[PDB]
Parts: sequence; structure tokens; C-alpha cells
Amino acid sequence: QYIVARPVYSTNAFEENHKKTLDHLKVCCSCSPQKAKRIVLSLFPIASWLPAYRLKEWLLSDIVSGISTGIVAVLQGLAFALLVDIPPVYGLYASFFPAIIYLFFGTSRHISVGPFPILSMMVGLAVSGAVSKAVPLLDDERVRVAAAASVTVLSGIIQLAFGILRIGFVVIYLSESLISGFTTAAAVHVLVSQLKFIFQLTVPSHTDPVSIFKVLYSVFSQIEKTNIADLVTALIVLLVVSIVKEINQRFKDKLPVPIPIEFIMTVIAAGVSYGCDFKNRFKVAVVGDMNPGFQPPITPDVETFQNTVGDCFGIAMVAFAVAFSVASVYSLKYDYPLDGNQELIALGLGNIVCGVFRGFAGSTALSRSAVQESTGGKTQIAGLIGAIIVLIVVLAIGFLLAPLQKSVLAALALGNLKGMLMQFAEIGRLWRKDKYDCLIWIMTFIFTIVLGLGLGLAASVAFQLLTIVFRTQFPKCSTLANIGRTNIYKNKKDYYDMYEPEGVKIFRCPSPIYFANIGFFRRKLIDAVGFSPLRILRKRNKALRKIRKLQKQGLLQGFICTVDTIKDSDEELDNNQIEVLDQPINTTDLPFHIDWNDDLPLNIEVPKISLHSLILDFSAVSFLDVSSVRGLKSILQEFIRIKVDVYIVGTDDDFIEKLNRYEFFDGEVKSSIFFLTIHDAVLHILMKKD
Amino acid sequence: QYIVARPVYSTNAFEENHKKTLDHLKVCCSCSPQKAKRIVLSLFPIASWLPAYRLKEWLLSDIVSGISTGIVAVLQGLAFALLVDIPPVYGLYASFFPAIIYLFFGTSRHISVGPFPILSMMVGLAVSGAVSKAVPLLDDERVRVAAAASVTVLSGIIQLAFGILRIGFVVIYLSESLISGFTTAAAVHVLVSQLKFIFQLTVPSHTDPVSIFKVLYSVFSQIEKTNIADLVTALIVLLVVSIVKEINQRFKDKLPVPIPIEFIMTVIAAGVSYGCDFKNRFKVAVVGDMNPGFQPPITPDVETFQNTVGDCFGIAMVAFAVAFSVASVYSLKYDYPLDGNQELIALGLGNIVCGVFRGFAGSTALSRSAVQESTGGKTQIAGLIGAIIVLIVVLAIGFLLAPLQKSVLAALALGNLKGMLMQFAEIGRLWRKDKYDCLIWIMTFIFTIVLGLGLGLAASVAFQLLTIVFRTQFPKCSTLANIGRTNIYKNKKDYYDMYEPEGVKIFRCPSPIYFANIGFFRRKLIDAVGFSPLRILRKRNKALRKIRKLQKQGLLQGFICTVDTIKDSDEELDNNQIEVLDQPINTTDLPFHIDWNDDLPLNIEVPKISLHSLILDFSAVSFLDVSSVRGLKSILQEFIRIKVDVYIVGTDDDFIEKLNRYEFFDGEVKSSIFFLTIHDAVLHILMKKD
Ligand SMILES: CC(C)CCC[C@@H](C)[C@H]1CC[C@H]2[C@@H]3CC=C4C[C@@H](OC(=O)CCC(=O)O)CC[C@]4(C)[C@H]3CC[C@]12C
Ligand SMILES: CC(C)CCC[C@@H](C)[C@H]1CC[C@H]2[C@@H]3CC=C4C[C@@H](OC(=O)CCC(=O)O)CC[C@]4(C)[C@H]3CC[C@]12C
Ligand SMILES: CC(C)CCC[C@@H](C)[C@H]1CC[C@H]2[C@@H]3CC=C4C[C@@H](OC(=O)CCC(=O)O)CC[C@]4(C)[C@H]3CC[C@]12C
Ligand SMILES: CC(C)CCC[C@@H](C)[C@H]1CC[C@H]2[C@@H]3CC=C4C[C@@H](OC(=O)CCC(=O)O)CC[C@]4(C)[C@H]3CC[C@]12C
Ligand SMILES: CC(C)CCC[C@@H](C)[C@H]1CC[C@H]2[C@@H]3CC=C4C[C@@H](OC(=O)CCC(=O)O)CC[C@]4(C)[C@H]3CC[C@]12C
Ligand SMILES: CC(C)CCC[C@@H](C)[C@H]1CC[C@H]2[C@@H]3CC=C4C[C@@H](OC(=O)CCC(=O)O)CC[C@]4(C)[C@H]3CC[C@]12C
Ligand SMILES: CC(C)CCC[C@@H](C)[C@H]1CC[C@H]2[C@@H]3CC=C4C[C@@H](OC(=O)CCC(=O)O)CC[C@]4(C)[C@H]3CC[C@]12C
Ligand SMILES: CC(C)CCC[C@@H](C)[C@H]1CC[C@H]2[C@@H]3CC=C4C[C@@H](OC(=O)CCC(=O)O)CC[C@]4(C)[C@H]3CC[C@]12C
Ligand SMILES: NC(=O)n1c(O)c(C(=O)c2cccs2)c2cc(Cl)ccc21
Ligand SMILES: NC(=O)n1c(O)c(C(=O)c2cccs2)c2cc(Cl)ccc21
Repeated sequence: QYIVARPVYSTNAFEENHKKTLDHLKVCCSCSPQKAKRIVLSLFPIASWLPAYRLKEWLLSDIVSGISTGIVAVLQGLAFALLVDIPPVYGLYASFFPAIIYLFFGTSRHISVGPFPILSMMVGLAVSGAVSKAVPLLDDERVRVAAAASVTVLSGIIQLAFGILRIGFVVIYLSESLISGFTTAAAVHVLVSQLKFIFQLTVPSHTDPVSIFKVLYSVFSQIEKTNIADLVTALIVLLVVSIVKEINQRFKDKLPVPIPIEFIMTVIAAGVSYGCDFKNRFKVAVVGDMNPGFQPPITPDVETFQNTVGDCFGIAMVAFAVAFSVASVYSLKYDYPLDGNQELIALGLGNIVCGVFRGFAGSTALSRSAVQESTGGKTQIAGLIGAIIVLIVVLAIGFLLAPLQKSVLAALALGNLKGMLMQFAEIGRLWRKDKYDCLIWIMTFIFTIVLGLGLGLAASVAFQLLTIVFRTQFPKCSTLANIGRTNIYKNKKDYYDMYEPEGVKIFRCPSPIYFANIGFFRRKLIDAVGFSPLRILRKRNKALRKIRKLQKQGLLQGFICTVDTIKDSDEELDNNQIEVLDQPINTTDLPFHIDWNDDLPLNIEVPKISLHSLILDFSAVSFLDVSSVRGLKSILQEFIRIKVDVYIVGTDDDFIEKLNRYEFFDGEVKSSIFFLTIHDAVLHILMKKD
Repeated sequence: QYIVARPVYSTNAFEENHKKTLDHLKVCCSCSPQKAKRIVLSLFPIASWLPAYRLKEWLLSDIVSGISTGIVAVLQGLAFALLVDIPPVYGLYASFFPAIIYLFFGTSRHISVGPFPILSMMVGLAVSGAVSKAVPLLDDERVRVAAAASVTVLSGIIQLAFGILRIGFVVIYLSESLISGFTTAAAVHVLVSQLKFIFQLTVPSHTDPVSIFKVLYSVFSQIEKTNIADLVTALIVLLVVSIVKEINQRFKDKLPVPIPIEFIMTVIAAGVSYGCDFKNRFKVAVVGDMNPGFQPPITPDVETFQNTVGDCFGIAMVAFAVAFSVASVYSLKYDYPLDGNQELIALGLGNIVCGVFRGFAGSTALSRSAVQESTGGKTQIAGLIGAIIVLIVVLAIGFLLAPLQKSVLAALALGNLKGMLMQFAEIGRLWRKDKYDCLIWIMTFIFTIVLGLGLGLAASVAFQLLTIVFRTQFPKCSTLANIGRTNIYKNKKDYYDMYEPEGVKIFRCPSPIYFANIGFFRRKLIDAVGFSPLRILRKRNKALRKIRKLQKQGLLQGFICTVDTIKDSDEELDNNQIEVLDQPINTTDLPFHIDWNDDLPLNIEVPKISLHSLILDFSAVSFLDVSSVRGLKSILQEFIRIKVDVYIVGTDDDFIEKLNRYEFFDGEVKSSIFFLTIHDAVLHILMKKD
């Protein structure tokens, strides 16, 4: 049973009966020989797991996973190089250099970095913006490569500058409702942007607010020019891949290393396209012969930095958020301490080295990481084998992809959109849960469809921040009362036999009071008390001025009258003199001790007040700002001058220690109004009144 | 003394011992004859105070205040029409039509609407943007008037659309730190923009990111062309007005209706400029003769709506925020119910009627409202007399301002910048108070100086919203303990003789848990408990799998061994099989009842745990979202499967009623874990353990 027999404490009788107990530059600038061995081995993390490498139980699994992710990285390299309007050889450069740099500088053991379609589509939008903003067949796709490389270099520089300044916690402003709303709209963007390769149409590059319908108009105005031999091949590839992926999602009994339908269908499509001369019989958009070898490095152009300095921030944000959210899943499994700041440095170095050698930007993909982890990827040596496969495709076997339809690539990339399109079926899962994150989802989807991918992310983040203000805009403030003659105080409109003491009003605001809900708090407090205290103070001051005017006239003196009725000379105060009606009342010059409650002398009318104390339950108020401290001080000054005691209960110690440095406590609003709980304020009032 | 002898309640034993107690379209669509008389008399509020008009005590004071504000409105009309590059006659139209419309449609009794310099400067920027974006001496200032009228019409339409949709609470996103940071930067903008009239220079219109230094470069590159006869006159006017304003701020004894130095200095300057032929002796920039009469109305141009649709939103926001913050001061005095939604409708109608008749936009000014209220303005009839004065200046006495220097106007408008420039001396008043609103002030000032007035307001609002996330990003989570063997639980690192029970950990997070602080909450909870529970669950599952493998081999059977030492066959789990290490443990198929704490059989190693229950004090957690509910459910599922009881205390009723519709409670995380306070959870643990 709950038995308590303590005295009544009031936060100053408690702090005197139980006694309590440069700034950062001398702990962060101490050059020690034990700290450099931590800093270097956390900056260059290949010296930490490569000596501690269990060879005999990991090498074969890493080799198998490396081959099985290198084939997928080759097939996804020259398929994401079509979302950018560059030749498809520049997609193989994008999946080789970051996989080499992340081997030396990365912390995650299970992701395989390369390109992934949302970031390559954002790069494809930014390069068309840089082309359309620059001052003055093969000469068009030269400046596309030369500007995509510079967009990649600038995004890597931004990511490296994030990683050096140790701001790796920027992923927490990217809640999963915003990610789930951005991802389906990016999937719709991919599905629309890959229509011009299935139908084999010619679409000009659009870079504007809404461009998901400009591409739709430019495609659907020339449906009569659709190559049937490309559409039939893309439809045949698309329904086989979905059926075999459905079979691979089910049927997982006696089935190790599930059947790769993408590689098999690509081999079959390339063999058919070579054997029957599909470039000459029909007229298809075949992937031409790539130059065997790498390209010499280019200097990044300066005039395209100043044109796309806004899009590279969004590219860096998306490339860090995706590569953190994917890697944290495999970090919760296997229990390794993934470091957020080193990921930005590794991805920035990988993107810089990729952009110097004419690649394009990218981070890890969810499907390639799932292929690398599901087939037994133990460490990042599988990424090295996956990069060696792309190296041997670039150097030697480049002619084997020369009879590739370029519509089977767009059909394969439309294959695994079902993972990002099923999240449409969660709005109903969010409508019956919060109705604020459903709003965040809907507004993120609308802003990403309409305002593109660069501006839509910033607009959805700015709305996600406004949602938190919407949550605490109109709090459900209530009035409390006692249940069962004990220390249980709950809401008055809930239980039956609640007892409320005489002249005590316990008020509770269940939200942190800041600038958007201080006026609402004041209005709700005035409506719950029953009067405005400034109105009663002004009427009391008017009555006191009339009383002392009658005393100066020689009528009053307790307070006996001479005549029964006087004239009702309502001396109204003009401007620049009405501010004396807000002054505190002093009755030291009078012999009587008026209380403004029983009655007054002749034709003096003052509204009555039954209160003598109110209690503010501030147990849920988390913080205050200058506007709340100013408004709260203005409220308590009206409540104290009206002879009503105020108590603020339920606060802990650093709340009072923060309120000390707000110039809150003066000779009127003393520091002895803070009590511990609600019940020892009611007990203090009851032991003070009698 | 505090004596309590209640039983121990657990939010389900409490709700069964004390029994408790279309949606809005049928209360908002009820056409009643008593509701129309409220709606019309709140929409057309001149029918409410004009019959209730105490004539014999208000008429003379309203006439005096009307004359004294009409002179100031005339002198401020054709001085704010120089911040826009229009002829000065179009400033007298801006202070006449809104004062007539606000008489019929306004609620405040003490503001005098007209132009005010921040909004006219924003109009002057937007009109230059509309000129510089339009496709193709007197022909330049024709399109300035024709585009400023359309910017005014669009801003009035936006304000009227705000007032009809009843969103009049948008001023609460405009905290006083943001207003105080925006106002001084607007004052610096006014002081720089009025330099070309003192020196009498020719400056082209700049409309861009940063333009406070483009005007400074265009002025200070041609200092050698400064008219000395204008600079000397502006300096003579400027130091007299400041001295007499200092004398008027002090010396307020036997001094009614303080001496207007602006009208006297304007009369003296005009008389000197006429008597000595200042347009011919020197070569000054005198205010030319205005056409006597109004202008016929124009249709607003459509092509300039689409160019400045972004700036008109900022003009409407500033025009509502200033006219609300000024009117609320005189609404707190005199006690009248000012309505926020009617102010938007009245200002929108005033701006529309002003923009049709070739005026420009505006709301009330602080100085004109102070002049109208301080001289005895009782109602809005003083605004009507102030408009009649502007009418008689436009119609008849227009030649009296024709010898006006146009540098004395810029010198007068630099006079009362001291009210908006002294707020520089509050950063030190905000540095020792919060250091978040000092940051809001500094970032608002920097964004308004750099990004102009239109974009700077939006950027400072977007940073003000981010400040609230910065306040609750890293909360100061703590561990509590008991003081003095009673129901007082406070922070463990504060007091000396705090007692903590055996195996109980009371944890407290003093912030609402949302998406930005759920990972920090999980990391702080794991660091305060002392272990990760998923690690102990995985090691317990590995040990249990080894135990049952030894049982299948025929060695174990309580739990006696056969041999002393076995081989250390560490059967490590591959991928797609390691997720069985997170499953709950069941020991129903074993005869023994292992507890994972004392010891285990041969070479089995499990980490020990001293906990058996932890308590989460959620009294300060105001709300949750889907990310917090998901992460909290994931935390409690690890803590329950490890055989550690969890209790969540300090929550009130609608917190549990909200958590019901989150799919939070299942067969594992039952609803019986919620307790009332901290002490009756500790008492429940102590009465359950023995
Ligand atoms: C939820 C909503 C309110 C958020 C804000 C949406 C706006 C950002 C969208 C909605 C309508 C859009 C406009 C709809 C149509 C057009 C015409 C379009 O014209 C062309 O592409 C050229 C046509 C030609 O040259 O003939 C240019 C973009 C624009 C202005 C769009 C710009 C982006 C707008 C303003
Ligand atoms: C806000 C969401 C929910 C709906 C979006 C509706 C509109 C904003 C969209 C739908 C149809 C779109 C239009 C569809 C086709 C075109 C043609 C397109 O191409 C041209 O005009 C090329 C030049 C020419 O041929 O004249 C320019 C964009 C435009 C006007 C689009 C502008 C944006 C529009 C009006
Ligand atoms: C804290 C985050 C938001 C990054 C820091 C702010 C950036 C958004 C700013 C700071 C430096 C700025 C740059 C400073 C100088 C220039 C050169 C300038 O070159 C010109 O040709 C001038 C005329 C013009 O293009 O407007 C173009 C803008 C640019 C790249 C600016 C683009 C915007 C930048 C990158
Ligand atoms: C958000 C924070 C952590 C980012 C910190 C880094 C940025 C402040 C720097 C990194 C690289 C900088 C860029 C490096 C080079 C240039 C080119 C420079 O071009 C010129 O001056 C034009 C010269 C010419 O046209 O001849 C304009 C600034 C800009 C875009 C810089 C803008 C500022 C950037 C993005
Ligand atoms: C606190 C800071 C980081 C906030 C972001 C600041 C930017 C929005 C500012 C800082 C530097 C500014 C730039 C500094 C100089 C110029 C050159 C200026 O050039 C001209 O006016 C034309 C010159 C010519 O024609 O010769 C155009 C604006 C611009 C790009 C400014 C645009 C606005 C910028 C990028
Ligand atoms: C961010 C805050 C704290 C400091 C701001 C520093 C810069 C962003 C400012 C200071 C000096 C400014 C410059 C001062 C003078 C000019 C000349 C001005 O006029 C012309 O160039 C006209 C055409 C010509 O004559 O070439 C254009 C803006 C510019 C470059 C300004 C651009 C913005 C600058 C670099
Ligand atoms: C909820 C708040 C933020 C207001 C609602 C959204 C507005 C910001 C949008 C909705 C309608 C939009 C307008 C819809 C159509 C047009 C015509 C369009 O005309 C053109 O010549 C098209 C090409 C172009 O200028 O880009 C110019 C943009 C404009 C005015 C748009 C400007 C932006 C507007 C006002
Ligand atoms: C924030 C919410 C509450 C505002 C609600 C009102 C707006 C949605 C409306 C009110 C007036 C509208 C404007 C009225 C007229 C026009 C002109 C119109 O011009 C054309 O279509 C061009 C025709 C041509 O060039 O021939 C473009 C949209 C625009 C700016 C409209 C944009 C949308 C506005 C601002
Ligand atoms: N598992 C696997 O081998 N693959 C995929 O999952 C692919 C996708 O459709 C992706 C959509 C978003 C990221 S990947 C894919 C595409 C090609 Cl061209 C070759 C192989 C592929
Ligand atoms: N009280 C008064 O009569 N006046 C002022 O206060 C003036 C200002 O400087 C203002 C600065 C911001 C708003 S007003 C002012 C200017 C002129 Cl041209 C004529 C009279 C004036």
C-alpha cells in the first residue's frame, strides 16, 4: 500500500534540507600519442579489419558475393547511364572508382556503392539545367559528360566538407514519412523518364517546375512513331522478370542463391539481337560499341559550378541519406559500430575521384546491397571483386554488350520498382495512426511530383518542420481536480465524484510553451479562471480613485457615509493618463482594510472574485523562450496585484535554473512560488488559509 | 504535513475503480435569424459603434486628433512615394483610400492606415523586378505607376483571400525576435535607400540578391557629383529634428500636444526654397507641381501578376503583421475585442480600392498611430478627418508643396529611425538569456541584409522553425533516484544520500520524443542501463542453440555433464540464417529452468545482468509520432524478451488513448505497464519481488 508521511516541500525548503553537489578546448586540443592512434585508425579504417581477417571462413564467401554483385553492377552501370543522357560507357566508370575508394575509406561491410536511379536522375536534371544556363550529335553529348563530371565533383566536395566539419547527424531531419513520400514520387519519376527508351522516341531535356508532365506530353504527342520491335521486346522482358521475381520471393525451399533473371534475360536478349540482326531488320536503338579503356582526367569547369550550386546540395543530401539508411539495416545486424562522419568522407572522396575520371555521382543501392549481402558478403573485399568484374568488362569484354537492345535495360530498371511502389498502400496505414505524417507523406509526394526532385526535398523538409509547430499550436489545456481525497489530480470533465477545493483552480497545459502558443495559453487560462485579471484591476483602481476623491471632498472617513446618494460623476480618463489604471493598489494611507469582496460604500460597483489561489501544473512544459517568459511574467504580475497567490508545480531543477537567467524573479514574483507536486501546493494553501 | 494512505494504482486498476464519463457541419451550417445578425454586424462593423457614439465627450477630441494626424499623413504620403520611384502625388492617394475603406470595415479604433516605409520599400523592389522581367523620362515612370498599382491589387487580393478563409492566426509564426531582427535590417535598408535624395544622385534600380551594397556602390562611386545645397539642407533639418525630438521625449511637464518639428521644419524649408529661388540659384531636386485631382481607374495588368506573385505574399504578410502588432498595443489598452480575421478583410479591401485608383500598398504606421492616439483619438472618425485633410491637399492646396526641397523629406524620414535602430542594443540582452533567440535575431538580420526583404523573411521563418528542432535535438536525459525514503525522485548526480533500489533503473527524458531525438533517446537509454539488450538476447540464443546441440549429441540432461571439457565448435551462422538469433527464447522443452545469471554448464559464456525492472518517466514527453512509436516499441520488445519488466509512468489519459490507435499494444507489450507516478511503480516492483 502507498504510505507517505513526508513534510511539505516548496523547492527552497527542499534545497536547504538536502544540500546539492578552456570549457572544451583543453579536451579537444590535447595532442597525445594515444589519441593519434585512434584518429588515424578511425580516419583510415582499412588498417583495422584487414589484419583482423578470418581468411579460411570468409574468403570463398566474399569471392562468390563479389562475382554475384559484379555482374549486377555491370548491368546496372550502363542502365543508370540512360537516365542521364550520356553514352552508356560512362555508367561503368560510376560503379568502379567509388567501389575502390570506399574499400580504403569506408566503415560499412555490407553495402556495395555505385549508381542508383534516383541520384542519377537528379544528376540528369542538373546537367540539363547547366546546359540550358550556359553562355556560348556528338557535340551535344560532350557537354553532357563534361557537366555531369563537374556536378559529381561539386557534390563530392560538399560531402567531404560535411564529413570534415563532423555534421553527420543531418539524417535526423529526414523522418521516414518524408523518405517514404519522396521515394514513391522518385519511382514515378523513374517510370515516366524510362518511357522514351521503351517506345524509342526523341524527347528534349526539360528542366523546370513541373517536368513530370512535360516529358509525358513530349512522349504522348508522338505515339504514332513508336517502334513496335522495341515495345514488344520490353513487354516480353518485363512480364518474365516480374513472374520469376514473384517465384523467387515465394518458393524458398531447397533454393540456394536464387535464379538471376536479369542476367539470363540480358544474355538471351543480346544473343537474339545479335543473331537476327535487329539493328538492320528492324531499326532499334542498340547500345553502340564502347571505346576499350578509360578516359584521361578532366579539370572541372568553373562556370557550371555557379549554375548548379543549388542542386549539388540536394544530390549530396540524398546520396548521404540513402547510403546511411541502407547501411544502418546491415549495421543493426552483425553488431558493428558504423560511424556516420566517416561515411561522408568516404563518399565524398569516392565521388571526387569518380567525377575527375568522367564518371557520375552515386552511393549504394538497396538492390545491389541486398544481392551482395544475401549471397554471403562478409566484408568489403566483395566490393573489390565486384569492381574487378567492372574493370574486366571495361578493358576486355566490351563488345559483348554491343548487341544490347537498350529497351531491355529500361525494362529491367522498371522491374524492381515494386519495392518502391508498394508504399502507396500505407496512406491508409497512416490515416488511422496520426494524420500528421499522412499529411507529411501527401505533401512530400505532391511537392516532389510538382516541384521536381531538388526543390521538392527542401519544400517537404520545410513542411515537416512546420508539422511540429502544428502539433503544439493549440494544446488541449485542462482544469484538474482531486479524486478520492488523496494525491491524485486528474481532468475535471472525466470522472464523477471529483472534489475541487474552495477558491483553488488547478490549470494544466500539456505542451512546451513557445511563441506560437503563448497567446492561446493566456486566452485558455483566462477562460478557465473566469475573468480577466487586468479588467478587475482597472475597475478596482477606478473605484479606489473615486473613493479617495470622495475622501478629498470631505464625505467618507469604517467607511461611514454622510449623504445617502451622490452624483454619478464618471470621471473618465483621457489618453496619456489611463496607464495609471494598471498600477498596483496600496491602501496604506487609509484606516480601513477593504478586501473588494463583501460590499463597498455608496454606488461603487466592483466585480466579485471567488479565487484566492491558482496552481499551474508545468510538469509537461519542456522549455520556454523569451516570448513565453515575457508573457508568463505579464500574466503572473496581473494575478499577483489582484491579491491571488500563484504556484507553479511539477518542474524539475534546471527549469528553475534556466528561469533564473531570464530576469524573471523580482521583488513581486518571488522564487518561493515553486512547489514540488500538486498536492503539497494544495496542502500549503489549506494550511495557510486556516 | 503530507499524509497519503491510498492503494497502489496502475491505470487499469484506477479506471475500473473510478468510472469515467455531422461532427462539425451541423453547428457551422445552421441558418438562424440570430446568427445572421452576428455575422453581418461582425463583417460590417460600422453599424456597431456609430449608433453607440458618445458625441459630447468624443467629437472635439476626434476632430483635434484628425487634424493632427492628417497633417502627418500628408507629409508622410509624398515622402514614402520616393522609396518607390513614382511621382510624389501618388503617395497622397495611398493615404486616402485605405483610410476611407478601413472606416467602414475596420475594428481597431486607434490606428491610422496609410503607407509605412518598409512596405513601400518592398513595393519599390517588386515594381523594379516587374519592370526588369517584362517583355517588350516620362515613359519610365509610367510603367512604375502601372506596375505598383498591380502589385498593390494583387497584395490586396491575397489579404482578402486570407481573411475569407479565416486564417488570421498566421501572425503567431512571427516571434518577436524575428520581428526585432527584421525591423532593424529594414531600417538599415531605409537609411541606405534614402541616400540618393540627400546627395541628389542618379542610381539605377537594383533587384537581386544582395542589393544593399549595389546601391551603396552606385552612390559612393559618384560622390564628386554631390549637390552641396541639398546635403547642407538635409543636415540642417536632420540635427534640428533630432534635438527637438530629444526635447519632446524629455521635458514633459506643462507641455500638452508636443511641438511638431516636422511640420514646422517643412514650412520653413518650403518658404526658404520659394523665397530664394532654390531651383534656379542652386540646382535642387524640388518636388514638381502635381496635377490637381484624382486619376481615372486602371485595369490591373495580367503579365505583371505572374512576375511578382512571390513578392506580393511577403507584402501581404508584412502588411498584416505590422498592422496587427501595432493595433494589439492599443487593444490591450481600453479593452476592446479586436478581431484578427476582419483586419485582413478590411486591409485587403483598402489595398484593392487603393490599387485600382493608382495608389500603392500600405497598412498602419507606428508613428502615425502614436500621433493619432496620443493627441486624443477616440475612434475611427479621426481617420476620416485625416483623410479629409489629404483630400483637401490633393484637390486645392497642391501648389503649396511645389517649392519643397525633396531632401527635407528624406531628412525627415531619417529622423524617426532611432525607434528602429536602438534594437541593435538588445543582442547583449539576448545573449545572456537564451542564445537561441539571439541566434534567430542574428540570422534574421543577416538574411534580410543579404537576401533582400522578400526572401529574407521566408529564410528567417524557415530558420525560426529549425530553432525549435535545435531545442529538442539533444535532450538532457537523466537517471533518477529516491531521496529520504519517500515519494521524491530526483536526478542522481545532484544530491548526496540518494538511495537507489536493487535492480531498478528510473530513466527520464525531458522532451517530446519525435523523429529527431529517437535515436539519441535509444543511445542514452542504452548507455544509462549499461548494456544493449539485443546483444544479450543474441548471446543467450547462441548459448541456447549450443546447449540443445549438446543435448542432441547426448551429453547433457539439473544439467549434469558427462565429460569435463568439450571441443569449442563455434558454429557461426551465415547470412539468411542469423535472424533466428533475435527470436524470443522458450524453454518449455527443457526440464530445467535456467535464469542466465548464476552460471551455466561447460564453457558456456553469457554476460550477466543485474536489472530486473526499469521505469520510464514520461511525464515531460508531450507527444509521439510514428517514428517514436515504432522505435519505442522496438526498444520495449528487446527489453521484454530479455526478462526485464518495463513500466511507463507519469502519463495522463489521452496519451494512452492516443497510443491505443498506434497498434502499439499486442500480446507481448500489454497495456498493464502504465502506472500513475514513479513511487507506485517502485512499490509494485518491491511488492512483486517478495
Ligand atoms: C500544391 C501546390 C499549390 C504547390 C505549388 C504548385 C506550383 C509550384 C505549380 C502549380 C502550377 C504550376 C505551373 C503550371 C504550368 C506552367 C506552364 C509551363 O509552361 C511551359 O512549360 C512552356 C509553355 C510554352 O512555351 O508554350 C511552365 C511551368 C508552369 C508555370 C508551372 C510552374 C509550377 C506551378 C506554378
Ligand atoms: C498539380 C497537379 C495535381 C496537377 C498538375 C496540372 C498542371 C499543372 C499540368 C497538367 C498538364 C500540364 C501541361 C501539359 C503539356 C504541356 C506542354 C509542354 O510543351 C510545350 O508547350 C512545348 C512547346 C509548344 O509546342 O508550344 C509545356 C508544359 C505543358 C503546358 C504542361 C504544363 C503543366 C500542366 C498544365
Ligand atoms: C551554408 C550553405 C547554405 C552553403 C553556403 C552558402 C552558399 C549557398 C553560397 C555561399 C557562397 C556563394 C557563391 C559566392 C559567389 C558566387 C559567384 C557568382 O558569380 C557570378 O557570375 C556573379 C553573378 C551571378 O551569377 O549572380 C555566382 C554565385 C556564386 C557561385 C555563389 C553561389 C551561392 C554560394 C555558394
Ligand atoms: C555547407 C558548407 C559546409 C559547405 C562548405 C564549402 C562551400 C562553402 C564551398 C566548397 C566549394 C566552393 C565552390 C568552389 C568554386 C566555385 C567557383 C567560383 O567561380 C568563380 O568565382 C567564377 C570565376 C570566373 O568565372 O572566371 C564561384 C564559387 C564556387 C561555386 C564555390 C562556392 C562555395 C563552395 C561550394
Ligand atoms: C550567411 C550566408 C552564407 C547566406 C547565403 C548568402 C548568399 C545568398 C549570398 C552571399 C554571396 C552573394 C553573392 C555575392 C556577389 C554577387 C555578384 C553580383 O554581381 C552583380 O551584381 C553583377 C556584376 C557585374 O555585372 O559585373 C550578383 C549577386 C552575387 C552573385 C551575390 C548573390 C547572393 C550571395 C550568393
Ligand atoms: C555577407 C556580408 C556579411 C558581406 C557581403 C560581402 C559581399 C557579398 C559584397 C560586398 C561588396 C559587394 C560588391 C560591391 C559592388 C558591386 C558592383 C555592382 O555594380 C556593378 O558591377 C555594375 C556594372 C559595372 O560597372 O561593371 C554589382 C555588385 C557588386 C559586385 C557587389 C556584390 C556583392 C559584394 C561583393
Ligand atoms: C498556397 C500558396 C503558396 C499559394 C498557392 C500556390 C501558388 C504559389 C501558385 C498556384 C498557382 C500558380 C500560378 C499558376 C499559373 C501561372 C501562369 C504562368 O504563366 C506563364 O506564362 C507560364 C510560363 C512561366 O511563366 O513559367 C506563370 C506562373 C503562374 C502565375 C503560377 C504562379 C504560382 C502560383 C500562383
Ligand atoms: C494562399 C491562398 C489563400 C491564396 C488564394 C488565391 C490565389 C490562389 C489566387 C488569387 C488571385 C490569383 C491570380 C489571378 C490572376 C492571375 C493571372 C494569370 O495570368 C494568366 O493566366 C496569363 C494570361 C495571358 O498572359 O494572356 C496567372 C495566374 C494569376 C497570377 C493568379 C494566381 C493565383 C492567385 C494569386
Ligand atoms: N537484383 C538485380 O539484379 N537488379 C535489380 O534489382 C534491378 C533493378 O531493377 C533496380 C531498381 C532500383 C535499384 S535496382 C536491376 C536492373 C538491371 Cl539493368 C540489372 C540487374 C537488376
Ligand atoms: N511623428 C511625425 O510626425 N513623423 C514621423 O514620426 C516621421 C518618421 O520619420 C517615420 C519613420 C517611420 C514611420 S514614420 C515623419 C516623416 C515625415 Cl516626411 C513627416 C512627419 C513624420
